[PDB]
Amino acid sequence: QIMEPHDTLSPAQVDEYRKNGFLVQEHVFDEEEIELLRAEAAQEFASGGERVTVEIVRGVHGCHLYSEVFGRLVRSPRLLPIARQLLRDDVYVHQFKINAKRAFKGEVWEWHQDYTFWHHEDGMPAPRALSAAIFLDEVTEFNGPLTFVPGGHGSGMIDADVKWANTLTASLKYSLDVETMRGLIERNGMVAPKGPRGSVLWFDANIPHSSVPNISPFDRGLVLITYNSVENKTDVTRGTRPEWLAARDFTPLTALQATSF
Ligand SMILES: [Cl-]
Repeated sequence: QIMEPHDTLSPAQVDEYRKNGFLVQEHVFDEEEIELLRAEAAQEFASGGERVTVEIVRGVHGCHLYSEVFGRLVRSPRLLPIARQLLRDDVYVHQFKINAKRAFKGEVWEWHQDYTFWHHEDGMPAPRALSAAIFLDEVTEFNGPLTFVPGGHGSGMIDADVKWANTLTASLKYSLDVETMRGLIERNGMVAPKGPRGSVLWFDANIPHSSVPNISPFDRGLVLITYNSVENKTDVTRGTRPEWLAARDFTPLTALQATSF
């Protein structure tokens, strides 16, 4: 039994990722694969307990530690080789979350950089990390797409006002002020990457992003896997969050092979 040989990004794709801070690959996973992930996401929403965020289940953290399916997903030959390529290291999962934005539902998600949280909360020493967002549904203009400042990762951590942090909370602990964002957006603009179901959106730990409610009759499910460089492992002595928000096992991930079961 055979896995398709590892596909990595072209130089042009790598260059685009480093310049813009994000990159979409369309149609990575097929409809049947996505349906398996959707069904498992529903199970995690139902069984997640303290790991679930509710408005009314909004999201769940840490599923790769509790779900065999999601544990295998993070080792997928469609994902792991590219994470290794972009971070130029062995990698592990720092954080796993599923963000469901149901038809005609959702709230405004304030501008933020993930790295600000991971640095201050978890002791991540540098922004040598990224997220892979798997599109469980087509992402459009109207179902609350992740919206970015292209190139906005390239001036490092932007000063935020501090208020366990959680980027799925209503009020973010570290949000970006109007003056800071104005300047960044005036220089760089805004982009909401679109794509079909089964696409993967790769984005930098330090890219500013935000989103709006879903005004479509269609759901917008995202599965977000945050890969971190093993060299860039967090300082567990500075971190206090549970394992399902910030991983403590820095064992390098290996790729899934094709077996008889
Ligand atoms: Cl976080």
